[PDB]
Amino acid sequence: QFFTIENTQQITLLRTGDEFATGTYYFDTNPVKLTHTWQTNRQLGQPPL
Amino acid sequence: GVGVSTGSYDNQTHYRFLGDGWVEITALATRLVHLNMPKSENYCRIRVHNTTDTSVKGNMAKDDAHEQIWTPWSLVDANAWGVWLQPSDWQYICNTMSQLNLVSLDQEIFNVVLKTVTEQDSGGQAIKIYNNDLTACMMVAVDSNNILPYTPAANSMETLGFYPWKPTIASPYRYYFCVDRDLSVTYENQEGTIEHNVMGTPKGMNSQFFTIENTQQITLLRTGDEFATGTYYFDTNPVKLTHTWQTNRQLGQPPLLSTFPEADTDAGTLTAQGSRHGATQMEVNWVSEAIRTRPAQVGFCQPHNDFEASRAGPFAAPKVPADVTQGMDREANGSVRYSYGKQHGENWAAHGPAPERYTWDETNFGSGRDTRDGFIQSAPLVVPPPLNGILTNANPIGTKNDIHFSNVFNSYGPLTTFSHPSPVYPQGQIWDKELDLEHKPRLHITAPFVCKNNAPGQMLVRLGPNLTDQYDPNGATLSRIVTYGTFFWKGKLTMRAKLRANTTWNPVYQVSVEDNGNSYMSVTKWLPTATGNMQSVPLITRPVARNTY
DNA sequence: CCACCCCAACA
DNA sequence: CCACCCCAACA
DNA sequence: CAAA
DNA sequence: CCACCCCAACA
DNA sequence: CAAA
DNA sequence: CCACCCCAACA
Repeated sequence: QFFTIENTQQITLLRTGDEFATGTYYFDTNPVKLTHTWQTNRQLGQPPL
Repeated sequence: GVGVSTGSYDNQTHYRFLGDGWVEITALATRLVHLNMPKSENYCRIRVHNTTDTSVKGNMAKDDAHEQIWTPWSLVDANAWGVWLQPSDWQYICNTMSQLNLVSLDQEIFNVVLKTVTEQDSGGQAIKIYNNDLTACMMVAVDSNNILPYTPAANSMETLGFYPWKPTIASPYRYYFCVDRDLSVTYENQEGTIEHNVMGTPKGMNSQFFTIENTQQITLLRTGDEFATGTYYFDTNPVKLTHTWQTNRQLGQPPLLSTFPEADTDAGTLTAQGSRHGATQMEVNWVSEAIRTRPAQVGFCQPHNDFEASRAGPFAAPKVPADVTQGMDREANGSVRYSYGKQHGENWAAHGPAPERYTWDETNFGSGRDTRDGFIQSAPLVVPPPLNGILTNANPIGTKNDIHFSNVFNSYGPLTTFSHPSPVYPQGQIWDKELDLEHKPRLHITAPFVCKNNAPGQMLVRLGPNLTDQYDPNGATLSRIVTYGTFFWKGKLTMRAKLRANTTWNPVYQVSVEDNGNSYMSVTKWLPTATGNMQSVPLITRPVARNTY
C-alpha cells in the first residue's frame, strides 16, 4: 500500500503573503466523565442488616 | 382534621384484553405497614470485621467485613414479584402469555395512624397503655433524583409482605461507604500466618456521605395527610416467557438419512463420515455432528467458583444462568439460590431461626454446559486422540488434583449467544437500576428488567421525632417519647403482554396443580391450614419451547 | 354509589 | 404528584 | 444523556 | 404474490 | 419487535 | 476553507 501525497492530496503552494486555513471540523464523539468511581462488587446493594 | 379516611384498598389484579393479543395487566396492592422509632436519630458510620471467620485459613468465602452507614430513615421496597401477583395470576400469565413487559408504577400512602405508649402499671403487674397523638409526624422522602445509592431490599430479602392480609414492615435504609481491604488466600490448615487483615481508614477520595435531610424533600405527613407519587413510566426491554433448547447439535439441516427404520426398534444410519458432504472448521476429512460448522456458540463456559479480588477484595464472580446438564453442575451453570423467611414464604408455621430456599435451575437448556465431558484436542485433530494430545476433566492444573481446567476456561467469543435470566415468581426481583459505567453489562442476573434510563425513586419513610419536656442538645443522650405508627400503602404496577400462539401439534408443558401427594406441585402447598399459615413456592415461568434455530 | 366469578352493566 | 446524584423531564 |  | 413461530407487514 |  | 482511502458532506 504505497501512497504519494503528491498524488492523493492537493497542495497549496504557500508563499510569504499567503494564508492557508481549514474549515471548522465538527466532532461526533461521545462525552467524557470527569468523575471517578469506587463501587466494587462488595459495595453495590443493601449492606447486611 | 381527623375523622375521614385518605385512601382505599386495592390488592386486585385487573386484566384487559386489547386487540391483537395485546393484554394489559394492571396489578395493585395495598399493604399496611408498621414502622417503629429509630433507635438513633443520628447518622452512623458503622463497620463490621468478623475476625472469627476471618482468622481461619480456609474461611475466605466468609469475609463479611464492610464499612456501612446507617440512616434513621426506613425504606420501602416493592420491587418484587410476589407482592404484585398471586399463584393463580402468574399461572394465567406465564402459562398463557408469550412475552411480557413493564409499564407504569404508581405508589400511594394514606390513612396514617400515629400512637404513643405509656408504660404504666406499677401499682399492679405491668401494663402498657396505647393512645393516639393526632398532632404527630411521619417524614416521607421520595428520592427519584436517584441521588442516593440504590439498595434493592429484595437483595437481603427485605421487602413487603406477599400476603395482602398480613401486616408487614419496611427496611431501614443503609448504604455502602468506602473503606479498603487486603486479605490473602490460604487453604484449610496451611502453615505460617495470614499476614494482614486490615480495614481501611477514610479514603478522603472515595468518601460519599449523604443526608436525606439534605438532598431529598420531606413531606411531613400527619393523620389526615395523603402522600402519593406520579405514574412512573418504564423504558425497559420486554421479557420472553418462552424457553429454548436448541443446542449447537440442534441447529441446521440434520444429516441425510440413507437408511430408515423398518419398524419401531431399528434406527437409521447416515453415510461414511469421511465421504459425507458438508463443511467443517477442522482440518480432517469427515464431518461429524460435533465438528460441523454452525451459526454460533450456544452458551459459554464460565469459570465456576472463581473467586476474584480488589480493594474490599473478595468476591465470587457471577454467572449468567444456564441449565445444569444431566450431571447437575448446579454450581457452574450458576444456578442460584434463595433463602427467605415466613414474610416471603416458609411454612408460615415452622420453627428454628432457619431460613429456607429453592435452588433455581434455569430452563434455557440447550444452552447450559456439562463439565463432565470437557475435552480439547491438539494440532492435527487426530480423532483417536492420544493422551499427551488431550486435556480432559481429570487432568490436573496448577499441580492441584481436584483443580481442573474447566475452572479457568472462558469461551466468550464474538460468536456467543444466550438467553436472559428469566424471572422468578415469588421472591425473585423485578426491575433494577443500571451501573453508571461508560460501558455496561449486557444484562443483570439480579433482575429480568433493567430500566434503560433513570429509575424509580426510592421511597424512604421515618417517624418524626416526638419530644418531651426536656431536651438540651448538649445532652449526651436525649429523651424522646416512645412513638410508633401504621399506614397503609397501595401500589399500581402496569404491564403489557402478548397472547401465545399455537404452532406445534403436540400439546406442551404447563403449570398445573396436582392432587395432593408429595409432589412439589400439589395444592395443599398453597391453600392455608387448620390455623392459617401459608407458603409460597417459587414456580416456573417459561414452560414452552421457542425453536431457537 | 351492586349486575351475571377481573378491569367494566364498562365509559 | 418519581426521570438520568441540585434547582428542573424544568415551566 | 448531555444536549438542545 | 415471503416479513419477525397463526389469522395479518394485516386491510 | 413488541408496540403502536 | 477538513467529513468516512478520488472527483464530492458533492453543488
